[PDB]
Parts: sequence; C-alpha cells; structure tokens
Amino acid sequence: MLNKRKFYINGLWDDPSTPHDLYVIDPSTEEACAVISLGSTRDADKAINAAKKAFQTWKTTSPHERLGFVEKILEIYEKRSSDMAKTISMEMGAPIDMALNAQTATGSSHIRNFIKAYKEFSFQEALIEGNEQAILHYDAIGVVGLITPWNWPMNQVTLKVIPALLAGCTMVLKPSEIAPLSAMLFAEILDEAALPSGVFNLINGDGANVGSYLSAHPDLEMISFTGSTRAGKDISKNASNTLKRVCLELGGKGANIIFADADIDALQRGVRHCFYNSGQSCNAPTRMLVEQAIYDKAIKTAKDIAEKTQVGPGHQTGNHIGPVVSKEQYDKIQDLIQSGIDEGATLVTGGTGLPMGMERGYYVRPTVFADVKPHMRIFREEIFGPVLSLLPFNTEDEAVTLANDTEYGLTNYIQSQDRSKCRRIAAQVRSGMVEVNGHELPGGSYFGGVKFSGRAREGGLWGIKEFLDTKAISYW
Amino acid sequence: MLNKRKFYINGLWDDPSTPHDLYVIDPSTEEACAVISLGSTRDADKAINAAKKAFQTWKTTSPHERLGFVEKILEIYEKRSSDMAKTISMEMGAPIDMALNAQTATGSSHIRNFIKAYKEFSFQEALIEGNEQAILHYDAIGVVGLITPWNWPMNQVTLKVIPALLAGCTMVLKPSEIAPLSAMLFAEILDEAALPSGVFNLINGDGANVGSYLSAHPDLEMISFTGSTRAGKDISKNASNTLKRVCLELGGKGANIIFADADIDALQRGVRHCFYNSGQSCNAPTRMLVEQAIYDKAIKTAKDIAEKTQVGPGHQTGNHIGPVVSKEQYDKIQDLIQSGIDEGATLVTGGTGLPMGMERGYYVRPTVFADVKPHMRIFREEIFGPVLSLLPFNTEDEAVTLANDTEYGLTNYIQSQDRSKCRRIAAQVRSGMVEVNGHELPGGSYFGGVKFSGRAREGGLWGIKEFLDTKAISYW
Ligand code: NA
Ligand code: NA
Repeated sequence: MLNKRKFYINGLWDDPSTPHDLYVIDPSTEEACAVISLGSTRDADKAINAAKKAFQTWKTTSPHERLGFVEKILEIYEKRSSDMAKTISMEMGAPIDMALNAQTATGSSHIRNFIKAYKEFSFQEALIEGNEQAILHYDAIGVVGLITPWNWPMNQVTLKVIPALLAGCTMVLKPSEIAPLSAMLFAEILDEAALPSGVFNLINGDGANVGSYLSAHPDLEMISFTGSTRAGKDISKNASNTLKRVCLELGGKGANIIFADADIDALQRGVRHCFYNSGQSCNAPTRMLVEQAIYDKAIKTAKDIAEKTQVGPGHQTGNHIGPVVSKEQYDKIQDLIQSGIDEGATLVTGGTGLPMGMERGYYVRPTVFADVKPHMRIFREEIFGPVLSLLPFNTEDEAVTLANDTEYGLTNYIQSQDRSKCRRIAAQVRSGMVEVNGHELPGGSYFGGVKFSGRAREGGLWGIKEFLDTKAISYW
Repeated sequence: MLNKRKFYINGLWDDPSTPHDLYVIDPSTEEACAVISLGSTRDADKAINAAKKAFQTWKTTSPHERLGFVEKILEIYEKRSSDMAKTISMEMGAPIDMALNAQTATGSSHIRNFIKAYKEFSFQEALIEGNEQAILHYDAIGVVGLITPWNWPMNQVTLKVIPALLAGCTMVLKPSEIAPLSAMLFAEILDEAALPSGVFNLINGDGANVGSYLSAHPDLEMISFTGSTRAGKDISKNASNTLKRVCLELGGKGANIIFADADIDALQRGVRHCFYNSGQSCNAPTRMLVEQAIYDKAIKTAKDIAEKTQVGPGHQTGNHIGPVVSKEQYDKIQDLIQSGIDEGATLVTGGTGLPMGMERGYYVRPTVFADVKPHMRIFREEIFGPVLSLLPFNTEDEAVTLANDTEYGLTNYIQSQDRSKCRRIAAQVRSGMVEVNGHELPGGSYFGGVKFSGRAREGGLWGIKEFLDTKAISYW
C-alpha cells in the first residue's frame, strides 16, 4: 500500500498539521491502494500563505518565462505518462488502454492547446478597435483555489492549473479525496519542472471541510470548481461573502437527438458514448431521443451494443468498461436503476447487481431503458453509470421540448444527414455545447455549460481569461 | 403630492396586491413629493410570470426589430428629457442643470453607444478563427432581474434595460425605493414605444423583501445589480442556490495619484470631481494621494475650491452641489466626518452640520481632510458625500501601495505629464478602470470594477454580452 500522506506546500512535500488518514480504494478490487491525509484549515492556511507570498514575484515573470515552464511541464508529463495512466487506472478504475489514450492523453492535449492559445494572446490590446489612446490590460486575478473531481482527473487538473500559471496566478489545488494520486503525481511533475516555490500547492481534503474553507477564504480571489451541481451551489454560497470570481463546471443530462435520416453508425456511436468511462462523464449523452420511425431499431441496436459491452478490471488491457469509482457511487446507481424498473420504464437489458462472474469491485451492468417518460428519475437525474434512457419523438418541436426539459445544459447531441435540420435543432437546444453528427469541438474551443451545468468556459483562450481581470486605461 | 402607487406589469399600470405606501422624499426640502407602493412577493410573481410568457415570443424577434424598438425608446426619451431632469432633481436632489446635462444625458449617451455596438455585433460567429465548420452562437440568457439605485438612476437603468432588450431577454426591474420616479417615467417611455406586453416590467419594493426575492427566484436566470457592496454579497448569496449569472456594480474608494509634474489644472479637476453629485458616485476620486513636493499646494487648492463650492436646492439653476439623497445617508456622512475629526485627521475646511443659512434639507458641507492615515475610517469606508481625504507620498511604490490599500477597485486616477510614469503606475494599480490626466474612457468602453467593487462589465458590447449565453456548435 502506497504511503501518500504528505502535502506539497512551498516547493516541499510536508506532513499535515495533524494525521487524518484516508485509504484510497482501488474500485476494481475494493482494496486500499494508498493512504492519504485529509487536511485541516491550518494546512489550507499554510498553502494559501505560501501562494500569497509567491504571487508577489510570480506575477512579474514574463509570458516568455511562464510559457517555458509550461513547455517543461508538458515534457515531464509525457515522460511520466504511463506512470500517470497506471495511477489513474488504479485509483478510479479506468481500463488501462483508455487510461493512457484518453485519461492521460487529454491532459497533454489541453496543455498543447493552452500553449497555442497563449502564443495568440496579448496582455494588452486596444480597448476599442481604431482608438490608439485607450488600452485594455489583463492582470492576474490573484491567488486562486482549484478543486477537481475523480472522473477525468488529469483532464480537469490541466484545464485549471495550466491557464492559472500562464495568467500569472498562484494557486492551491485540492484534488478529489477518492482519486488524489494522479494529482499528487502531477505535483511531482511540477516540482521536477522547477516551478518556483509556492506557485503551485496541493493539499488533500474533503468538500465539507477544506473545499468549503477555500471557497470562503478571504485571501483567494477566485475559485475554479468542477464537480456536482449540489456542491457547486455551496461553493457559490460560501464564495459570495468575499465576492470571489466563481467558475463552475457541473453535471449534465445530455440529450442525443437521432433522426431517421442519421448516418448508418449514429445509433452505435450514441450507445457506445453513453457507456464510455462507465458513464462517468458530465457531458455523456444519456437521454437518447429517437424519431418514431427508427425507435424499434434504436432499442434493438442499444440492446446489441449493451450485451456486447464487456466489463472488467482497470488493470486489464482491451476496450471493456471498468468499475464505477466507489461503493457510494455504485449504491446511488443501483438505486436509480431500481427506480427505472419501479417507475415502469421498459428494461431492455442489464439491470441491478454485479455482472455475472464478478465477485468484487463496483461493477455496474451496461443497462438500457426504453419508453422512459419525463417524470421518471432516470430521465431527470444524472446517474453517472452505464445507463442509457431511450424514448421516441414524433416532431421536431417534441424533440426540442424533451431535450430542453432539464435544469442542466452541458452538451446536447444531434444526428441527422439533413444539414438544415441540424441547424434548426442546434439553434433551439439549450446547452453550452452541441456536437453534431459525431463531430468533436475543435482544439482550443471552450468546454462548459449553461444553467445547472455551470457557466465556466475552460480551455484555450477562454480558459486563460477566466484567470485574468480586465483593466481599461483611458490614456496609454 | 404625486400618486404613484401602481406597478407596470404586462403592458399595464396596475395596483399592487396589497397597499404598502411609501413616501418619496424631496431631499432639498424634506417633504414628500410622491407616494409609491412597496411590492410583495405576489407582485413579483406576477411580473415574473408576465416576463416568462413574453419571452417565448420576444426571443424570436429579429435584431432589426429589437434595434427599431431601442431607436424608438431613444426618440421618446429625448422628447421627455426635461420631464426626466425635473423628476431626477426632485427625487434625489440633483441640481437641475446637471440633472439635464449629466443625469439625463448619460442615459441617452448609453442608449446610443448600445446602438453603435449592436450594429457591430453578430449572434453567430466563428468559434476558432479560420475554422469554417464549428460556430459560436449567442442566445438570450432568459428572464432577468434588474435592480438599480438612486444616485445616477437613468445612467444605471439604461445600462441594464437596453442591452437586455437587444439580447432578446425579458425583465423585471425594481428601482430604488428612495428615487423610483425616474424609472417609472422610463416605464412610460417604453410603454409609449409600444414594447410588447411583458417584455419590460417594473415593480417597486425594498432590498430585504423584493430585491432578495428576485435574486432567489427560480424563474430568473440572471440578476444585474448596482448598489452597495454589502447588498451585492447578499444578492450573490441568494442567487447561488439557482446558479444564476450574477453581475454586480458596487462601491469604490478611488485613489487619485497626483504627481508634482501634473498639468496646471490637475488639483482643481480632482477636488471638483470629488464633490460632483455631492460625492454620490461609486467611482469618485475620494483619496487624493499627492507627491510630497506639492502637498501644501494641494491642501491650499482643495481648501479654496471647497470654500468656493456652493450648496443649494435641486430646483435652482447653476453649478452648486445639491443635498445628499436621504436622512439616513446624511446621518452616515455626519458620523464619518465626525470620525475624521476624532481619529486625528487635519480638518482643512467644512465639517459637521448644515451649511450656514440652510434650515432644512440634507445638505452636507464640502469637507476636506489632510494628513489622513490608512487606518482611519475616512480612508477605508465609502462616504458618498462631498468629503475628500488628502495624504502625501514620497515614492512611486508608496503611492501604489496606498492606492491598492483597499478591498475596492472601481476607478483609480493618475495625474502626471510624464507618460512613462503614467504607464508604470497605471499597470500597478488594482482597479477595473484607470483615468489618466482627466481623460474619460471612450464611448462603448465598459464600466466596471474588480474585487469588492464587483466585476460587472456594463456598456457597449461588454454590456450586451452579459445578457447572452454562448453556445459552441461543432458542425454548422
Ligand atoms: Na479511489
Ligand atoms: Na427621494
């Protein structure tokens, strides 16, 4: 079992003020793989003090020198990529192939996209096009709090730490206490990159104590948070007394609108996307809304793909899905699956319990429901397991109404070979992102939602600017 | 006395659910000039219901038609400009000349600047320059809550209602209960413009009941608030449970850094700016930091200008300052003036009590303190009366330290004929805006601060975008 009790504060790994041990569980086995410390408010004060002190000199480094640190971080990140993949796989259950090619690789892709964006960005520019007197200046917002979850850990950590570096901020990161090891290795990457003492600090801890304490701390000027909508509301409440900037990346209940004229592979692509990372993706397309004409075909295709979707441990190679991350997550998912049965949805395949043959680990069966109705829990609540809900629609208006019947609005999805129809529907759905016909958003695009999904705009230029204040100077 | 008890809801002036009378006081006389109703949560629900219903059709109007309404609003606004000036003068005490040429005229200037900005704006554009596949879409954020204060009423109302119109939002405005009449006339302007029923709604009320209730209401997606920092924190707290966008324009404690090499008129300009609108400007330059070499000259100039600054009623023509807006404001200012004396600052001129000869009205004497120290209340707290604080500095670093010794950061000011020195200092002061050498920010620039001054970006393109969500479509 790994001894990982220390925090990274002011350039050094140090003990917490008081021991408060927590085992990190490997969800593929149910066994402890490491021990960490849950920090107290004193450990937070230490980290924040180190960051405030560093900021005074870090804010005066040139963009050139900051970019050089980020390039160095990328170089060491790539060198440690398979250590990172194994760590992620172990702590949160990602099957090892996808732990390397998606969990770890998205980190490197975000880093590169920040680099490209930074090269196009200037800290001064015209305030009004064609006025050569007044100027717009961007300033480091200050010392910031960063809070990341367990589901796509390096995706979420790189999206926050890199633009904060480039902006000239210093920071305290609290990663997820159920998957902190990847962040601790990221800490080692930054230390090996010789990032100046106090610029980056890592303390472990929980939401109710350390997370809330950071969000209310008077020496932080911003909190960047990725996590559940429930937690985001409390972050926002705690931050309001010091008028911090609050940037939130929260949950989703994505609709995938599939028309009869969708390309051949639309249905398969959709079902596969739902189960990817065992459904533990805030933007996963979990409500499949299918035109009446191909509804029976959709059910049949979802059934086939589900039955062919293997489940297996994180440590095994291949394209099975892994366990879900925790017992508590497993229990919530089982309850929601049972609710689908009890509320009268059609159970197409899968259901409650461990898949046949698995004796231990938080393995959830790939599950499909059909004839799901808007009032059902499985329609409304984010499940975060490999659980798809299908229902039909008859008109474009009905599809849009169903897609918009949610408080969330992260990514919605549309499949149709009719470009005009794609455009009409894309304009009417209420989300921060829309993926049409399996096309991903380009590198350097933002990632973020509207309404209960949060309104953060992470990635590329958007992401760098969340860590800057603007200043309008009337004569430069 | 004017009978003004009605609310403007769904295209009609109607009675409140239950009478709750409040006299509007004319601060030049201490007498009631009108009676209004303080609304309840039921009146708010009515207004919001009217707005939600209107939004369904208002969001589909073209930009062309929305601009046509705003042009019509401007035309009627200009037609009613001297009614507006008299109303503002009466309800909050602005001397009538400046009630027309600044209080009312800034409204028209903001409207025109939104018009210009709207003509440059498009609701779709490229997501990434040079990518012709993905597209950025702007969508009306939804039904919004607008809350405005008493000090620059039409400035603050036009900054909120016009960009919300152009963005395709519907809205409920609650103006200040101590200066609501100008907003009610603005309501009549919009009604005469034939703006569709329910697009714009006005209910009167207070902060603790109606203001808080709007900020927590589940059918509003955004709150735009201009007011005190204390109130902004509570707006933010109430809004967090529904994850609304919250845009805040709060108070300030502006530093005016005047070097020995400032232009001839720098000192006079500074003192005059402090007393303008009787100091009731969130961005007023209330801390004058003077290079040691010209400190005695600064004191002497401030004294002369103060002694020559006349006080008089709102209804009289001329360039005297008027009363402050209320008894409660007057009492707060007197307390802060007395604090300056008690804490040992040098009283240069003015002080406590009514100016000689004034028998009634909330008239505050133009007051100057010198040798003010950072711990003094008059240095730290926003006074909102005609009260200037002077102190010297010896080095550039000392000036910057003093200017940044505040939780506020709205507008800071720098006077020096050394352009290099202006640039160095402008880059180091921590504010959303910096006015150098008496140069105003250009039309279409934003107005807003950082930290405890809020981070709203009102005006021009910035202001239109605060009422829009962004949507990134991967294939258009
Ligand atoms: Na774990
Ligand atoms: Na009044």
